[PDB]
Amino acid sequence: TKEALAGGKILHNQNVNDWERVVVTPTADGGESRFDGQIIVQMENDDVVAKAAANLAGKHPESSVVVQIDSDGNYRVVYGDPSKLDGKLRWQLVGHGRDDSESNNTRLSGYSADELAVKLAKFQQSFNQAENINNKPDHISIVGASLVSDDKQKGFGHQFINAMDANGLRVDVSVRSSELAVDEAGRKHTKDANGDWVQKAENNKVSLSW
Ligand SMILES: O=P(O)(O)O[C@H]1[C@H](OP(=O)(O)O)[C@@H](OP(=O)(O)O)[C@H](OP(=O)(O)O)[C@@H](OP(=O)(O)O)[C@H]1OP(=O)(O)O
Ligand code: NA
Repeated sequence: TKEALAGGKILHNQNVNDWERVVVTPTADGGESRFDGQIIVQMENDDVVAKAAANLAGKHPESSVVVQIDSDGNYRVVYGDPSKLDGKLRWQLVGHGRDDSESNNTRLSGYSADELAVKLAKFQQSFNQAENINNKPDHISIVGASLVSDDKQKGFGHQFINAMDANGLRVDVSVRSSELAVDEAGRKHTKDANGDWVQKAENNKVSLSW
């Protein structure tokens, strides 16, 4: 059964050292990725979020690093080796989207688009300093429900791509206007107009670029 990343329970994003850690099970049918490595960034201490982050890493088990990061900016690596992060990198940000508006959700794991950009910019420098690694992403995949407007023209993803650039991270951003879930193979599902979970519905996502 799919569990949406659309909120519904209380946000717990503080004190990373007190978060659950879940097992990543490598799946062997992940195929090829354009990214040489990736960071899965788990943004809150919630079972749906933690499982989704672990399942994404399991799709590319040899080149994925999972980080948990809290409201104070403290982070820890819970899967993978940062030394694999060389080349064309993606970050997949995993959290619940919440706080609806005319342009859909306004917060991912409690963070506005501006706040999220600041957090990620600090994290890039902290991670690079502590791990001695350039983790600079080319692409951010926002793995949370309904973080761009239905027509794909407004909302969180648009404010986020600009705020990221303002904070020194020029990235492409993929983001979904619908509810979103991650399955046991690390593949994403969105909800269609009928409320049914589907895969590869390109109409539910947009890739914002420069
Ligand atoms: O090649 P596929 O097996 O079809 O997997 C794709 C691919 O991810 P991989 O890197 O794991 O191959 C996409 O990556 P892009 O190069 O297009 O960026 C990703 O898109 P996002 O990066 O935007 O997350 C997409 O996810 P989506 O379902 O949202 O299209 C995902 O497909 P799966 O969901 O089946 O893993
Ligand atoms: Na692929």
